[PDB]
Amino acid sequence: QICIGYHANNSTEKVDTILERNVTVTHAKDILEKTHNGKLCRLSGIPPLELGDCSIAGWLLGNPECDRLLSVPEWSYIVEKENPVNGLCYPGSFNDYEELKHLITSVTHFEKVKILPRDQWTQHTTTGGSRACAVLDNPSFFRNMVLTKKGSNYPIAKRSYNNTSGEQMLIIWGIHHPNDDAEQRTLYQNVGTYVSVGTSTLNKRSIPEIATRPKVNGQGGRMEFSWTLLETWDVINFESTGNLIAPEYGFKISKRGSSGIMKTEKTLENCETKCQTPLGAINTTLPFHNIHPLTIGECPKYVKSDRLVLATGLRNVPGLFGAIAGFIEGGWQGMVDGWYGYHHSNDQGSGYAADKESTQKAFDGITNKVNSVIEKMNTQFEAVGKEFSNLERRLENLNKKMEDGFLDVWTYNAELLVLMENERTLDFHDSNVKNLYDKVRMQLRDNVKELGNGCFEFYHKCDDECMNSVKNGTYDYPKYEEESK
Amino acid sequence: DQICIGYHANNSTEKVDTILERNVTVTHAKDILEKTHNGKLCRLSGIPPLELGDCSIAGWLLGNPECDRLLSVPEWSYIVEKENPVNGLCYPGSFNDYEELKHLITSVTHFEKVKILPRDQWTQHTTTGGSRACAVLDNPSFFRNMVLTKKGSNYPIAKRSYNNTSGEQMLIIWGIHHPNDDAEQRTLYQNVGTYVSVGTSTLNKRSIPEIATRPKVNGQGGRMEFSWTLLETWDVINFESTGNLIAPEYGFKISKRGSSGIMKTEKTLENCETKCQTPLGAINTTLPFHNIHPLTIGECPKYVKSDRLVLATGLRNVPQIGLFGAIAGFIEGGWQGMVDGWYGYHHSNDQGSGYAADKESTQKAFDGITNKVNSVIEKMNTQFEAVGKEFSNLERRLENLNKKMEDGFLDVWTYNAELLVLMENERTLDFHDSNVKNLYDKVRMQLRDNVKELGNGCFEFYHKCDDECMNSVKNGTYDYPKYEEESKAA
Amino acid sequence: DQICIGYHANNSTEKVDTILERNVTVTHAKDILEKTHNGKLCRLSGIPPLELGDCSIAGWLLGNPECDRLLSVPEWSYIVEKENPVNGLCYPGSFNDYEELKHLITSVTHFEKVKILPRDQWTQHTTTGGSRACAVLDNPSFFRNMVWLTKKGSNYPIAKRSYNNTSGEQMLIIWGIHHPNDDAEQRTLYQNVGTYVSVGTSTLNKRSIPEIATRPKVNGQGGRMEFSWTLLETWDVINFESTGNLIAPEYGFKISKRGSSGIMKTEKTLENCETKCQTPLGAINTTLPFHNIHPLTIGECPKYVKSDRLVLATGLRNVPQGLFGAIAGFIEGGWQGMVDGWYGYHHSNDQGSGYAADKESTQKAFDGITNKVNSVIEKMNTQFEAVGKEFSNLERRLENLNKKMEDGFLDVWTYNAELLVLMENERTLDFHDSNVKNLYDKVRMQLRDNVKELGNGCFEFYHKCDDECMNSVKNGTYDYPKYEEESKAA
Ligand SMILES: CC(=O)N[C@@H]1[C@@H](O)[C@H](O[C@@H]2O[C@H](CO[C@]3(C(=O)O)C[C@H](O)[C@@H](NC(C)=O)[C@H]([C@H](O)[C@H](O)CO)O3)[C@H](O)[C@H](O)[C@H]2O)[C@@H](CO)O[C@H]1O
Ligand SMILES: CC(=O)N[C@@H]1[C@@H](O)[C@H](O[C@@H]2O[C@H](CO[C@]3(C(=O)O)C[C@H](O)[C@@H](NC(C)=O)[C@H]([C@H](O)[C@H](O)CO)O3)[C@H](O)[C@H](O)[C@H]2O)[C@@H](CO)O[C@H]1O
Repeated sequence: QICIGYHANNSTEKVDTILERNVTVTHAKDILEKTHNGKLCRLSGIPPLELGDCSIAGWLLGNPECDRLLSVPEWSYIVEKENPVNGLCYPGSFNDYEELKHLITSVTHFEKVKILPRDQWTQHTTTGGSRACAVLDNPSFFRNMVLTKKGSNYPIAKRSYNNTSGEQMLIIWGIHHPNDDAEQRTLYQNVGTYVSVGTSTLNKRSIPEIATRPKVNGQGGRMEFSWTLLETWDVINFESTGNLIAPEYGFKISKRGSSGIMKTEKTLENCETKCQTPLGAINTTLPFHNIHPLTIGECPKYVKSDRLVLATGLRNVPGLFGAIAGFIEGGWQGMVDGWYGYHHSNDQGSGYAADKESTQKAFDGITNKVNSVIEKMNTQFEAVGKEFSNLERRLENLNKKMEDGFLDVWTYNAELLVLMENERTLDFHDSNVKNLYDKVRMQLRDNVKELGNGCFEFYHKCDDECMNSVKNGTYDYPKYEEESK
Repeated sequence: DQICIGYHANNSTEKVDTILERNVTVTHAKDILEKTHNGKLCRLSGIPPLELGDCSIAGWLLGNPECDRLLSVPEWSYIVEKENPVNGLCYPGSFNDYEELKHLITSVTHFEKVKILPRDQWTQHTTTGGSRACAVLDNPSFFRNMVLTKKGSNYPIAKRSYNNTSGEQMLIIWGIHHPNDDAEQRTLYQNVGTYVSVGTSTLNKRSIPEIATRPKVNGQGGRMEFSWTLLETWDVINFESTGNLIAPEYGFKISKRGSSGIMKTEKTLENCETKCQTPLGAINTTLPFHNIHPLTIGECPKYVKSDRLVLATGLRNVPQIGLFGAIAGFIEGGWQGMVDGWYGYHHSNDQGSGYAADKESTQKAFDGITNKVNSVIEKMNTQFEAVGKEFSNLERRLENLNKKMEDGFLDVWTYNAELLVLMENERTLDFHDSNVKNLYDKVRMQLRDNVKELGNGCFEFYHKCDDECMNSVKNGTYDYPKYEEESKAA
Repeated sequence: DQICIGYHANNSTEKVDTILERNVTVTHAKDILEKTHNGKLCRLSGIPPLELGDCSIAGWLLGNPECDRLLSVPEWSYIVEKENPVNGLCYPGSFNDYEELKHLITSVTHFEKVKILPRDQWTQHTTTGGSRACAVLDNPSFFRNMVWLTKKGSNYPIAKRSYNNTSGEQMLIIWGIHHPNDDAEQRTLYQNVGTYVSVGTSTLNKRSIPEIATRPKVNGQGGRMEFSWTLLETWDVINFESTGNLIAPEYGFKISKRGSSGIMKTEKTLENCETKCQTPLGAINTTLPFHNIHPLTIGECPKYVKSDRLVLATGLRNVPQGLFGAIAGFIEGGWQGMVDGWYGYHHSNDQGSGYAADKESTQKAFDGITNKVNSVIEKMNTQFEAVGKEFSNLERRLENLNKKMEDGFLDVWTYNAELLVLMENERTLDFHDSNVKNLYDKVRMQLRDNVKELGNGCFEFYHKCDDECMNSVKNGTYDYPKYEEESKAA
């Protein structure tokens, strides 16, 4: 006789299908990335800027507590602790601050340059500081910033700078808001002052806004900062009748795109990644992951899922077409070089021979299925975490609804795709075995008896040569047409 | 003697579509599209909406006299307004960052007013000033939550502060009055060249009054401009004014339980419960989709632009007087007389005849189709959302972006829903076809040449097959060798 | 004598992909990805775009002399500009909420410039002032819709005028303030120092003071003009008041809107064609659900995907000489000789041979595959959208959010369109394979043992089968008993 059979093994891998849960299969492929390396890493060769617990404002203004910082000239993203300790040491605010953060999120070059040496403010006092910025602990001040009356006069404070640096330049300035009209006169002599800044494209003025306020870092006063991007060869003009907090430096900046800020206590560790999360980096070909929604880089789609396992092998039995676990009741652990094949028995022996033709065709098909699911997934650079101020709650919620919206689409589609394709893979195997069975059946015709269990019992002697012809589709029916029926 | 293989039919006229075929009549079906609502405005997880009627949130917080019996509740999970609330700034003017204020109070768990600046302590200023714009019966009146004009012929500097000892963050509103003319300025405040300043740990503002002729609104060329801040616990707010300050008398303690939204509808609350509210009524469903209204609040099915999503659960209904070729194929029709299963046998022998369901195939199909339905339904994620959003008339672009987002997901879900239904119905009908073909073959491969295939799902035995014999056929233990009585064939 | 079952083949070199297999040649196919356009800028549902060419919207509404008789239409559906317009604020400055204003006039049902404040009626001021920045041929000029108010002799008295919107429609009105480079300039032009510009309607109240400060020369000028706008409601009044530095409108624009749209950037000019879907490369006219022409569309468009190709198999695998084992299986090749159907018979007997399509199964398959193609196309919901948006340089995060949203939908639709094609193509090929298998079994069950089943789709008769008999096989009326007395010899 000769029987048609299929592979079984010792596998305990389970998959789900649209019709059935926890099916054991001989082989399966997990498409959900669940692991990371526990490290903060460089992105495509370039490290993050690490701010420790300094804020971007604290760093750029020169909060004295941010002195021992260490600022690379180039970075691919920014790492901050969740709530930075050192920001505006002299209390106040920073206009369009989240727009500024977004801009410097990834740069190809960054370099501080002295643009308005403080000693050239020759008719104002320049040494003013505050205990709120105290070092050691004498009053001090933002190290990058500088004006009060000299003797008893505050003449117009007017200076300009031409960006001949070769790159666009980031420039910050501020205006001080005193406690009361008496302090206004003490510091700046005149009341009703202004700070004007102008370039070819920016025209901005602030005036002092005096109010009674509780002390913050010991001070009732506030400083309000603003910023601009000065283009190559343009001029910035400062013009103030008082209250100006002038920059001494500006920042040369070249951008190669935008990135984002990552909130984490982790420190850079000298490895390479293409996809960073606050928990660690991911290195994967898989199309989905569930590590963390706030990633930076070229990452798989984040889904709300614990498990996405594609079946690749067949039901492990140690279907639509009725053969596997069907009229062929069980698998063969003894057939090791194929998914499908034969067992024979005659005068010369017995028995297993894998069918390489249908096995290979199936392997190729399932390889294509898997490649299709994984490769079709687009993966461009994105930074998920975003910055919004406390008066942009609606905009932060819009962003959230959008991220939530995409998370629902992808999680549902990923779960359904796996269930549907798993059903079809199981049926594909079932069909391949049925077809191999019928291939034999249709060769033998009435020269053999169809037992009903996968086996054919010949009506003639069928030796090893005969058997081989049955297995490769060249069985000579007329030759044995003598039936003994 | 004979045994026939067949499948259930009934009196169903339910129709489904499939990828390959439209309006296929099936024996059973299940709609996964929620189309009904209860006509009521409900509580959401036990917690009622704040019902503002035709007052705006401004009108309510300021204390527009037309809102007086507003009936504010301690706790709320969303806010209900009429489409265009008529009672707002009774004295005309504006409200800075109003939408962000509306977003913040959309869902709160403790809401309590605190009389932070008792009006009676403004002892050196007049405090009863009012307007016919806010008239009550029909005397001049004013926002009940707000208060300053000269006392006699003097307006001394006005200076008061409040330390938030209330135990929670506090919402505080104040305004400035922009008079129509210098004479109004002098009448009200005596002083000219005035200011209003307010400071906290994080707020710093000084406003100066704008005197200018404007068209009259509710009788007034003057305007009032309001602003708001949240005072942190233990922080201090300081007001100082030489004139034109509209002072708050009250602040509002706010503990937010996340965020929700405002629902525009004419409906009023009705002592019912729900997880998903629409302006037309509440939705109570396990279904993954609905088409009732896009502006929902709660944990809602996905909204789609569809009128019907019907999943086949039973087979093609073929009452008598596919891929596998059995159903409506080599087995011509179904059997209304077989009622205890989807698939089975009809037999005839010396003893009688003869319907019997195949409990194995039938149970397969039950479990499989239940799993399919459960998969399509259970795998859908449903998180809390308030769809309708507030944008000012200078935020059209932002409004349009929200719209583009909502429209985009609507097209995604609608297309995927409709196609999933067509595709799964095709597979379902084929699944049943397969189960019938498999049942037939199970019988055929056992019987081999001890019976003849009579065509139409039937086998005629070449031997006597009593009830005991039939059972062995039906449960798959038939004894071929036992029956060579069979030379009946030859 | 014999009859064989077979299927159509031809010389199609059309390839598709399936989930299991790449580059399969099929007899027939259809792309559902729209890749063509008419290369033209068209009317959108009958209504033309406003064509601004190398002018910006600001250049146009203020009346920059280069945007003068720009030639407008009273109605438009979208606005076309060059990518980088040359003519905008010729006197340098800015426009407050400019993007909101661009978005407002993107689509209008009516638009008409009206003279609301004739410049001759500024009797106490000079009205002819201009700038070399706006030079015409080559005398100083100015924005033609605006009036630069300057002093008359040595005096600038209070400038005060108002206008009542009795036009019957809402009216766009624009005004500006001049921020001089220096005190000398302020005095030469306006005489007074410490001036202001005030503007007020029923809902708007604005006061601005000029900012005198040295700035880099733009178009020769260190001064700047800052513009603002408002919509004046029907029968509302706008009040202008100034002691200097006011740039007054002479005109306003009646506007009626019925929805919004967007700005398209392209060099193309309008060409007298019609469309529902404009791209900057040309208009699309398609029923297809997907396209790859250009992401910045305006209208009701297919979904944009990053696919080069989306080809659905419609015919079967082309095997010029599967789950069900017949096509490219035990029936090893297709027949180029069967031209009148997809599946059929080849017969051979005494009278000759012998191709004939099975009309019924062919037509059933055509109906099925037609429903499948229609399903994929017809279920796609489409709505009006203008993809291209305007954001200022301080709106990068908002611009990034918009981009993330578009990239997100691009990812969803691409992945799903591609996999849908792969998956449905696998099912379409198996559907054909099953149709052939079923036709094959129908012949098998008819002939029974009156014929030899060879195993390659052919049946060899144990009796003589003439054309009449061959025909009964073909149409399901073969008479087994009739030839039983003859067949096999036995
Ligand atoms: C310059 C000086 O010594 N001025 C005396 C003020 O110190 C003083 O009031 C106290 O000021 C305390 C804060 O003092 C500083 C600070 O910020 O540390 C002292 C700095 O030298 C001064 N810097 C200057 C003027 O450039 C800084 C500045 O004035 C303010 O921050 C402006 O808002 O103030 C703190 O405010 C105490 O609450 C306040 O009493 C008054 C009273 O002691 O006399 C001033 O001469
Ligand atoms: C107190 C009084 O007699 N005031 C007379 C002014 O009313 C009047 O100018 C006319 O004012 C008309 C509105 O009258 C009220 C109002 O808003 O109803 C009267 C209110 O008492 C007053 N509120 C106060 C004083 O706290 C209110 C207020 O002054 C304004 O709203 C401030 O903008 O005015 C109306 O607006 C007429 O258009 C206007 O002429 C003058 C001149 O007739 O005499 C005042 O005695």
